[PDB]
Amino acid sequence: AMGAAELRFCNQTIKELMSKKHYNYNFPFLAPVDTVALNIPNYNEIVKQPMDLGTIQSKLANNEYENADDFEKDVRLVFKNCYLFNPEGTDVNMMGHRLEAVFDKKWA
Repeated sequence: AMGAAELRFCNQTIKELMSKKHYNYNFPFLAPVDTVALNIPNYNEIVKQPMDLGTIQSKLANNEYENADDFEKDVRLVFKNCYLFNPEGTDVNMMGHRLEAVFDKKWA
């Protein structure tokens, strides 16, 4: 697993993305996609791997990431999956870009 200092930073980062400070645009990403509610039955077979912020937090807590780059890859996957299913200009697409910008600022 990643070193202690990077683990702390990644924990802070995922908590930031999930924070109530961003409640108006992180809600689509906190938990697994509701494929029934969204009428996207083949979602899991289309995306490379499904992912959500809560699962990233749980994977981090179980020491699943070898380094912080691997943590970043899962964050990017959340947003890649967003844009694959939500066209540019739509509400959820824009929320994804806004939350990804929060990540980019923290990660820079």
